[PDB]
Amino acid sequence: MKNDLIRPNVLSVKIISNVSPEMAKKLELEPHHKSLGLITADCDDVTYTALDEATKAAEVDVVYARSMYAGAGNASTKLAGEVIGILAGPSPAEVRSGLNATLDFIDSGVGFVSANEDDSICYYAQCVSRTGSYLSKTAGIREGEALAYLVAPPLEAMYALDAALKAADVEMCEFFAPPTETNFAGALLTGSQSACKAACDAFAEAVQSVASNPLGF
Amino acid sequence: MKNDLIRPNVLSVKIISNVSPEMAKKLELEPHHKSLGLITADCDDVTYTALDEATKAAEVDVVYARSMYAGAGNASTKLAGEVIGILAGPSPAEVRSGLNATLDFIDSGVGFVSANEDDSICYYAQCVSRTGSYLSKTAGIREGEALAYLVAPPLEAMYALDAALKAADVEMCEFFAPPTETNFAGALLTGSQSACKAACDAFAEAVQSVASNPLGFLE
Amino acid sequence: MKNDLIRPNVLSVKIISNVSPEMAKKLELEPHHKSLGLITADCDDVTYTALDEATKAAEVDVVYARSMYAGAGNASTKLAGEVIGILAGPSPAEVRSGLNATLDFIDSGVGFVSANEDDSICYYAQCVSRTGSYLSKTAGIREGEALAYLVAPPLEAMYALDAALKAADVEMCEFFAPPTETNFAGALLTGSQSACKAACDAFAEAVQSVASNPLGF
Ligand SMILES: [Cl-]
Ligand code: NA
Repeated sequence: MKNDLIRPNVLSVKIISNVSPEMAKKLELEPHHKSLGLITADCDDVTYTALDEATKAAEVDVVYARSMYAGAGNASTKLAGEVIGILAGPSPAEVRSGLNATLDFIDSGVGFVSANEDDSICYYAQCVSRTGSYLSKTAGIREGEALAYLVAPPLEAMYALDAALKAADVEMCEFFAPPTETNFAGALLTGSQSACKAACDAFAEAVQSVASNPLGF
Repeated sequence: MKNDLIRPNVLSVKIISNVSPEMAKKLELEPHHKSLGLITADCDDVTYTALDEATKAAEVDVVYARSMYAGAGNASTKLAGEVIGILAGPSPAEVRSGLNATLDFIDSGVGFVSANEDDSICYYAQCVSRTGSYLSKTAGIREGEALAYLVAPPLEAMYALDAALKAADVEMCEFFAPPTETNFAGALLTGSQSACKAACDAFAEAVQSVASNPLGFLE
Repeated sequence: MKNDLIRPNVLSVKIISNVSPEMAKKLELEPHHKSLGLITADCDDVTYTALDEATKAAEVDVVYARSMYAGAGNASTKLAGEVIGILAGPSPAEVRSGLNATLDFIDSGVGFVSANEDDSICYYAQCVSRTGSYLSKTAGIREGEALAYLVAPPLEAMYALDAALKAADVEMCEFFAPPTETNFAGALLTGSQSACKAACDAFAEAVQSVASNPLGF
């Protein structure tokens, strides 16, 4: 139903101790990256937010983060979901600490939200109050600054991004042009925490507006 | 069955009367582009043709147009379909005129056509007599020149494209290498108006002949 | 069920005589290749192996080979499957021989292997004892050298590639970074035949270990 949280689910997690040099090379790891933490889940942008959160209190870097074509509902295998993320760290223990923070965040109540009665339209309107090292890098902002992380299906997202930019004192940092691999779209916008919150609220309202009257015209 | 029209459907439409400067920049709007029209539908190449037509009937430009991975039948949300298009214009009235022209074209009888009994093979063989500003730029030809707009699933398309090029005095302007995002293939071909139509007819017949005998010499 | 072969299927085959100059140019055909053989199937990496085998038994080159977004299970038309391949040869006779050799290999008992009861996790761990001209070119090795052709879903593949590289005297030749169009991943590894075999065995065991305990870390 409208405003229901879509629960995100972790599907697989593994640690690699002593990654092989060939893989370190293809993954373009830094010399001090000895261990990898691998994770897949059925919701990509939640997982991206969670990996970024893990970087704040552990010595891990997000070295790989990709979404699957056509999303988790079209996955052909059980563990592919719609995202793969890889953390790299100095040891299996520090990687485990990052993975633990990732899982905790994924289960913290964050998630996409339904915009209508049968949950056939959903969006992500997440106020990242202080970025870690991953989203700060991708958005081009300093670690510790705020983002609105806004995602919705393509038309909803273009419409609602415009609404969010008009409603709030925020800047466009990164545009997820439609389609992403999952056939969504959105952006990372930056500003103060209150401005990012105002952008999240406006984005959510606008997606719901489209959902209620898609063909108004 | 064979030759049945696959009806295209519009799923959502919206106008933005005056776009935020931030979005105007990311969408690379022209300075006089104040307003946007957004549309999604369940058939990408028909929508691209329709948007091109809108640039002829109203003072609008196609500023964004992309297809969705694995097509409308695999859409995970209600309005994603398999295409998003964005028209930009000087005011909401011109954008509204462009969107109306787009919707009119989509319901005009143009569409993909079935090639077999259960409609599991389909193709597009559309002769654009006079391109607007969108398909001309996509093909690299002058606005107003003609196009054969040919799309089919990968093997059918490669076979039928080769057949069309032999059948008519046309040149390949843009190759849609398999897979497109929707797992189709095809091309935009140009030439005189009669040659583009001759190519369309040849493309259609060639797709049909594969569809009628998918394993070729293996029976 | 676990260790079942997943049967691959050919969906469409067609021969062209005297390809158009325009299509010959776009496919970068050799001047004397006047004939094309088109094939589609529902399993991409098996078909890529089969096309490479065809180049050993007939005077054909692989000139096109691509996978479809989201795999055969999500195909929207009857003949798209998840792969298109194109063989080129001097005449329909050579192309016909190559297509027959491709079909015979696809029907030879090669295939992805199931890792669980409902065949919702599967992997490919194929030792190519003697490459043809297609996979040797893709891997950057001399024609006739051996390959381990290793494919699995994204997390399984990264984990199991690391296991394969550690288990045998092999080098990574080509990395299929997740996602491929079909939302798989893997690599081509080379070495001696026994080392490629050792890599395949290690890859298969590692994929199975993830399938048996996906969330244990
Ligand atoms: Cl044939
Ligand atoms: Na599907």
